[PDB]
Amino acid sequence: GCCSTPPCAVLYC
Repeated sequence: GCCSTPPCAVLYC
């Protein structure tokens, strides 16, 4: 998931 990963969670997940 792109939510549980900091680099992508900066976007908005």
